[PDB]
Amino acid sequence: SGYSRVLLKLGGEMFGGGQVGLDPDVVAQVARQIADVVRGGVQIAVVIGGGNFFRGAQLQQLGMERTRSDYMGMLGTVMNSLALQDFLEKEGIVTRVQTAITMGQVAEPYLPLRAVRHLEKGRVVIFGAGMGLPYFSTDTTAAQRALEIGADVVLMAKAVDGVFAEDPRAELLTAVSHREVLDRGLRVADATAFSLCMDNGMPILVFNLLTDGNIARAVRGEKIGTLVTT
Amino acid sequence: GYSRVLLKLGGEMFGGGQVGLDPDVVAQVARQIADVVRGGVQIAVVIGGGNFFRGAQLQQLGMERTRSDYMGMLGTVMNSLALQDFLEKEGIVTRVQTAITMGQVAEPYLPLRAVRHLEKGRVVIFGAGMGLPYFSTDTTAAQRALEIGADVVLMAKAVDGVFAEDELLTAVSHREVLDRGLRVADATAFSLCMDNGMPILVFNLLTDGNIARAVRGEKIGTLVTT
Amino acid sequence: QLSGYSRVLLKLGGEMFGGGQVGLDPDVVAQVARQIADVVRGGVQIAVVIGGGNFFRGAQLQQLGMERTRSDYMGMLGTVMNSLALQDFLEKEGIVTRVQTAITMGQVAEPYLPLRAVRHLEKGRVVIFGAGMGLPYFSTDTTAAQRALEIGADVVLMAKAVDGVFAEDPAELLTAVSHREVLDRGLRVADATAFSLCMDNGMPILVFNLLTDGNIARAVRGEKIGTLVTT
Amino acid sequence: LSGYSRVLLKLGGEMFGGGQVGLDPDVVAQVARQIADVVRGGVQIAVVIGGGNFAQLQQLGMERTRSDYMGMLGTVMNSLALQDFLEKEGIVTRVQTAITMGQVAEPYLPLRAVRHLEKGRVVIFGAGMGLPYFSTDTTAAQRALEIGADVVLMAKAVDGVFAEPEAELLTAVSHREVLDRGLRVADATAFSLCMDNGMPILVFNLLTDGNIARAVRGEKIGTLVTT
Amino acid sequence: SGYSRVLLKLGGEMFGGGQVGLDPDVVAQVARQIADVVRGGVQIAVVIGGGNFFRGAQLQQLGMERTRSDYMGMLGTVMNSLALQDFLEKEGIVTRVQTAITMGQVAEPYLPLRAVRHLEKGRVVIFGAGMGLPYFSTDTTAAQRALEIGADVVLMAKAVDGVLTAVSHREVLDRGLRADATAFSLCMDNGMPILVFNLLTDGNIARAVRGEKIGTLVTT
Amino acid sequence: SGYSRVLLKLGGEMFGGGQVGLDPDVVAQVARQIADVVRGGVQIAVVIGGGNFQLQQLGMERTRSDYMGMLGTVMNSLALQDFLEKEGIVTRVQTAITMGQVAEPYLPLRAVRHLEKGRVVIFGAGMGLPYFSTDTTAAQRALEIGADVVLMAKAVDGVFAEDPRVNPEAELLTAVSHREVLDRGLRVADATAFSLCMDNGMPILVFNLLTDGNIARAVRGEKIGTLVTT
Ligand SMILES: Nc1nc2c(ncn2[C@@H]2O[C@H](COP(=O)(O)OP(=O)(O)OP(=O)(O)O)[C@@H](O)[C@H]2O)c(=O)[nH]1
Ligand SMILES: Nc1nc2c(ncn2[C@@H]2O[C@H](COP(=O)(O)OP(=O)(O)OP(=O)(O)O)[C@@H](O)[C@H]2O)c(=O)[nH]1
Ligand SMILES: Nc1nc2c(ncn2[C@@H]2O[C@H](COP(=O)(O)OP(=O)(O)OP(=O)(O)O)[C@@H](O)[C@H]2O)c(=O)[nH]1
Ligand SMILES: Nc1nc2c(ncn2[C@@H]2O[C@H](COP(=O)(O)OP(=O)(O)OP(=O)(O)O)[C@@H](O)[C@H]2O)c(=O)[nH]1
Ligand SMILES: Nc1nc2c(ncn2[C@@H]2O[C@H](COP(=O)(O)OP(=O)(O)OP(=O)(O)O)[C@@H](O)[C@H]2O)c(=O)[nH]1
Ligand SMILES: Nc1nc2c(ncn2[C@@H]2O[C@H](COP(=O)(O)OP(=O)(O)OP(=O)(O)O)[C@@H](O)[C@H]2O)c(=O)[nH]1
Ligand SMILES: O=c1ccn([C@@H]2O[C@H](COP(=O)(O)OP(=O)(O)O)[C@@H](O)[C@H]2O)c(=O)[nH]1
Repeated sequence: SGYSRVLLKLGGEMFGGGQVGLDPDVVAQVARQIADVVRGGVQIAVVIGGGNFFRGAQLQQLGMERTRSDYMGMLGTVMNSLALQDFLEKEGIVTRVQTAITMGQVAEPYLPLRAVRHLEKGRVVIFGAGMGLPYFSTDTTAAQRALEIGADVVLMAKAVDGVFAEDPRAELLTAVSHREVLDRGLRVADATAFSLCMDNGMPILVFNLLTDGNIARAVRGEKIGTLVTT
Repeated sequence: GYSRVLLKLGGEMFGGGQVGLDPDVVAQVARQIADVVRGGVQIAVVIGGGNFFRGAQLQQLGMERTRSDYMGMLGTVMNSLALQDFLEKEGIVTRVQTAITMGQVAEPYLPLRAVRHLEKGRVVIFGAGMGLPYFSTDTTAAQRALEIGADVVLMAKAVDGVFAEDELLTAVSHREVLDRGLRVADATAFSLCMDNGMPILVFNLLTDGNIARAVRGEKIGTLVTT
Repeated sequence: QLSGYSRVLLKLGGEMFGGGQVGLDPDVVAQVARQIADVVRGGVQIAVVIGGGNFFRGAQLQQLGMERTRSDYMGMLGTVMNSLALQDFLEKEGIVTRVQTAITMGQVAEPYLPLRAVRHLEKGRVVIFGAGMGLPYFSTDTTAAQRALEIGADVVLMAKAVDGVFAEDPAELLTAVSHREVLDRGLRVADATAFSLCMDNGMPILVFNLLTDGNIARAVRGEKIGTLVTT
Repeated sequence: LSGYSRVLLKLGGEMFGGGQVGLDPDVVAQVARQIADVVRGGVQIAVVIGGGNFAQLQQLGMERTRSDYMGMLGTVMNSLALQDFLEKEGIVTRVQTAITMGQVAEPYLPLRAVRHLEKGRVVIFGAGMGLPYFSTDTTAAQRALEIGADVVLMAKAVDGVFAEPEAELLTAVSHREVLDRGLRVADATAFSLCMDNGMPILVFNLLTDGNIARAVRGEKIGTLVTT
Repeated sequence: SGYSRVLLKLGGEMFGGGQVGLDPDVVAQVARQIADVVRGGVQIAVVIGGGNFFRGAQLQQLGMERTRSDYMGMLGTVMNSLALQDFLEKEGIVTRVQTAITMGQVAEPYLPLRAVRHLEKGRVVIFGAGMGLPYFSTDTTAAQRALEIGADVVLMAKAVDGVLTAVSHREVLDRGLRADATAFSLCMDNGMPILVFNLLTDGNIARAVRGEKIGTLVTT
Repeated sequence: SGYSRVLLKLGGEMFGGGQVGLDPDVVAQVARQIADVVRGGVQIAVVIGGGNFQLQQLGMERTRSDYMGMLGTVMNSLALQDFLEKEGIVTRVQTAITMGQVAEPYLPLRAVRHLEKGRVVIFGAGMGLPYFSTDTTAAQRALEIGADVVLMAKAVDGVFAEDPRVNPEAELLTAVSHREVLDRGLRVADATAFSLCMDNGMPILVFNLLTDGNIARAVRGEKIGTLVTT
């Protein structure tokens, strides 16, 4: 008894897989995994970060205002999205990109009602350029997009396949509540992103995506990673 | 003293409420923002839109949350346009920037523009929230305050401050508000402020001179710093 | 060739929305949604223009000291409040409804694209034209006229608080008059500018009381109630 | 002499080609020179042109709506032509269009339009009001009101409005009177707009050079409809 | 052979006669020709010039900025586009008008991905307002749009039958044969074919789209 | 006989130095060179390429690849803007693709206005059209603003008289005509961009920005690089 639609959050750093820019192998793994989800019947939107595109940084510890570096990140996210679109399309998966800041020529504008329409036709929707606002993390973009599209859950792709009870200098939980996560003293996401989720009862699912087969199992409701709930 | 502030108000303040828009309150409020400005302070303002909803009928009655949100955002703009007029009448040059671009109605959201407006000695009213549902006016206020590099978020309430808990407190840390166990603002709004170290001063605007009291550094309503 | 009107611009006043008072009384809105729904189900095409008196004219605020242009936009914003409310209710009636705003408000609704509004109509969806025409110094009645024109409406339906146009300010109720006859028998106020626009393009106007349940349906049916203004 | 701080001049598009299709460079230079007379006299001036110089199309099929958009685009071409000729006469001019058209011209923004007028620039408003079924007359009205104009100058081809042998030209008439039988100074919509707002209209003969400058000083020119 | 999809470039200077303005007997006759091409199952995009609304080059001679001229031309091309659209719709051909300068409800934004979608639905697409940029000819707009919609050939409508029946891109450079230089380079660098043919002689469009030996082909 | 306003073209590759992304040494160096020119009273607009962020040789469709590049050029612009500003120079970025908060709309008349106030204008996002080089974007914008010259930064300080693959021991030019460039196979810019310039009498000056003082020499009218004039 799993999920009908989900929002998947990838960090920008993932796409470069250390180092800077795009490792087209990594992005291939991800497209392939996202396809398994589509074919499994489930509807998926993706929110990607933009970290892979500066050293770094470097830019900030080095002069740049947060405001400007956030806009650079947003532009990064949109490069990430177009690359992913392309790998998904060669995978047979029809994909659309909507950008928070409207970039007429490059992609579609952010219109959640049209996005839902896309999902309902078995298209992946990718959400680029965050929320178009400095001071919000990708996590927070993820939470809010999951809400707008009415996602059943926000799938958080980490490198750790769950959430450890206490730092291991230890077993990772399978399922904890929102209050438990906050109430001494864990860290699933950025606090702001977590607040949005908590105040709206959005389930978060922390898991490793690059472990082949994870996401298709996750979306079947198959107890992988750590499910935050209430 | 505070050099530049974000003043936040719930839409219901503009109701003197009562529902809708009371002009003597808008007048009163523009009169006092006018004093703060003539004093040399820079002021960005953020108003909610709650005063145009009868309590919460249609939200209850079955409106999509997203559609309520947008109705509220339209509310904010109606309040913004109103305040603009009463300030201009008060002699003070006022711009309205909307998160939702509404061509002729107001300027678009341009943070660098807004700062340049402020340093030219104008008021900037930020309207339509952030154009994004599932976010409150307090969150709009926080983000806007961070963008424009404001010293504090002033939260004009119809209460003297923050208590514990209906014993009005006077100074607390951000950390201290979480651990037990207060409500200064929206959960999501508070986090944004805290994750960035942004001060928040909660005071009663209903007693005259309180905004002036607040900005010039007088103590106080409840200040929250970390 | 079918009977009554095929597509129709329904002009609804904002005060009637309303109460009563400032803002929105959902019972009124819900009642109006249901009547519109019945008419739509039978395959009449309806586009709606809503007023803003429950929030602001005008016009009004100009007198009060406020800047006219600013005040007009507040009124137009008020009409988008109403437009979203009516949308929510029509939906709950099982009627697909689209709001097009004259002032693009990206996230909030669709832009004003009239050829697309007509496509909506052809698919059996109601379209609510909000934000007026987006042009200060104009009223919603003129919006109603203009929009009727763009979408090739058969008639403007003026749903007022009284049952038609009377000969002289109050009887009698005139069932049928000319656009010209209105200025000849000086039968203000249906809004001169809005009226002139309909007169210059031979756009029929039916003025009728919406407060009597079932009256919209009668209007649409080519049934003789209120006042039909032609030309 | 009374006279006007700020005015809106309305021109029919057909005049610009007069009377061949497209643009007559003499006529446009003649119009520019009169407008420069107005800015020389220290009066602020906004202009609204029609687009008829570029509806037999309706005759053989075309939707009125689509024909109207065609005209709207014509008005912008006319606006651009007049701007150019004004710039030659040393007059700084901006064009704002009702429908935003990006790099071709400024968006329509009344408060910025008056900021230009205050700086002594000419503003030209194009693309009607961006909506079919409205006349150029009506656009002129609506724009005049938005920019807080003192009058709408209707450039016309006759000296004004008569009671006609030879008889008297009407120097000054009330709105109520024009209406109360039975003259057209603008179309009913345009005229209605002005009357509900107390907006004067001055119908005059642009063809005689010196006239608009005489009008704006407050000299007795043409037919003033007050108000 | 055939062409599955083709971009047809029309000089504005033919929608008038010219004389100056719009000649409906010429626009209607062009709609007619395009309608056959559509009915016969080909997908076609149109790029139109704006020169029929100018009086010689009177304005440019009198000191008009190119910038401002080119902008006048663009608005010209939108005028022609809407005329053609109208005449095509009267022929039962569903037609959409995309403008490089976005123009609200006058016509659609330039969005080549939906252009291709309109095409796939049988619709005709007319591109107006050039590329929304001065210093670029109609030929260049023709080339680029041809490239963006993945067209098979640029059909260059002319008053002369061709240039000669078939050549390469380099041969044209070598010999010195005459489209606009900058336009031609865009096509050469992407191997885009160009068919210069005489739109005037009737039925000549329906010939080209069936791969028939007509005019001049600049396939490399 | 110096120049009053100039359009400086900068290759993306430049900014990488010569790895992926942004080297804040290379950009600081470029910023100062430009700051020397502005302080001098000369007016300068800048057009930046996007290479620093091969993939089309991986299936990526041309159109989409071009947009990747354009997005890169906006990143570069914002980076240069940050360095110019900290060099004391007020600078505005205009993007061919409209990006709300990120930069300005492309609006040349407004750009000229910025140049007259002694501000630098950086033109980002190419011309928002696929199938068009950076050189072409520079040629077009140069003409839009009424530039005197396109300044064309290359690490080789000139144009060879013959292709070095035909004559290994060529040999730099100092001055040539546009025709002289055309007949032959001289190598100034790509074909499309050179046509724009030649047909409009736009001079192009090829020179090496990275040796200090070189741009200052160029704008003053000193004999520097290769100058193509008709
Ligand atoms: N609705 C709307 N109004 C605008 C916009 N941009 C400028 N304005 C208005 O234009 C008017 C004049 O201001 P600007 O032209 O921007 O010039 P400024 O930066 O304010 O400086 P000044 O020249 O002293 O006026 C003001 O009333 C602004 O509100 C806009 O994008 N939308
Ligand atoms: N993203 C974006 N930023 C803008 C836009 N317009 C102005 N800005 C920014 O706003 C800030 C202040 O500029 P303005 O108040 O608009 O006036 P300005 O033209 O930049 O400066 P002056 O002409 O001297 O008054 C600048 O730092 C600009 O970067 C815009 O349309 N988009
Ligand atoms: N807020 C807003 N919503 C829009 C806008 N454009 C489309 N939508 C919404 O997107 C949803 C999906 O429909 P669309 O993608 O517009 O196309 P459609 O023709 O209405 O739907 P189909 O019948 O599938 O063709 C509808 O609810 C529209 O109202 C817009 O510009 N703003
Ligand atoms: N195409 C187009 N041009 C614009 C737009 N906004 C401004 N411009 C042009 O830019 C040039 C310079 O004007 P601005 O930078 O806006 O400032 P300004 O109005 O000249 O104000 P001051 O120079 O301080 O008097 C003028 O030629 C304007 O017409 C626009 O939105 N579109
Ligand atoms: N001017 C302008 N017209 C538009 C725009 N979008 C759509 N239209 C018009 O609206 C009508 C198309 O309706 P759509 O529903 O969007 O067309 P579609 O993609 O085939 O889907 P359906 O018509 O719903 O079956 C046509 O007349 C279009 O020309 C726009 O952005 N600008
Ligand atoms: N760049 C860009 N592409 C767009 C935009 N809107 C639609 N498209 C593209 O146009 C192509 C066809 O889209 P549409 O014409 O809207 O059709 P659709 O919405 O996908 O849905 P159907 O045609 O009903 O199946 C897609 O590849 C879209 O990405 C836009 O705003 N910007
Ligand atoms: O095109 C329009 C449409 C309406 N409005 C404003 O919106 C207000 C409310 O509309 P209206 O007066 O028609 O409301 P109603 O009388 O129908 O309740 C008007 O008073 C105007 O101020 C406007 O300025 N232009």
